Amino acid sequence: KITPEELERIAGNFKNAAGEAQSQINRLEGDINSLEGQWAGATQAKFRGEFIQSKQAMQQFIPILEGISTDLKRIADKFR
Amino acid sequence: KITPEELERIAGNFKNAAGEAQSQINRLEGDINSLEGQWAGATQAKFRGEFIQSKQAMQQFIPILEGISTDLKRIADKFRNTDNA
Repeated sequence: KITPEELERIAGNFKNAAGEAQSQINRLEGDINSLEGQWAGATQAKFRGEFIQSKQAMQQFIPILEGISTDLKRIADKFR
Repeated sequence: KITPEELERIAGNFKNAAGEAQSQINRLEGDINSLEGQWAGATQAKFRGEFIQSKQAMQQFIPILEGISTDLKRIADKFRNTDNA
């Protein structure tokens, strides 16, 4: 019942979901980077909360992505 | 106590984790695409297990990735809102 054509469409949907995650990481890292020279005084206090949020999100999501990539790697490796 | 420098290192590790996932889906999709020309003449039953497994893997992770991307978007949006206030 499953055809490679169906799997192709699904793979594109995955590429898009992963790409959207990449986009938001890049956006967040850009925001963080924009503060590099400015982390002092009122700026520190202003963005402290966002920094706490960012650490907690990124640190927790790294291993989820690693599990995903490892799973796909194994599937691709064994794909006959 | 969190600094932009600490966050940058974490962010790079996260970019890499996401990039690696993109790399592996590209590998798998290349494998899938390469099967299309021979599909009509294949013993298709021999592919069923790996097709079911790969379909499950790809589909199941989509809402998880969407949850992650939405979560990050919300933080980036707050950044924008805070900065604009």
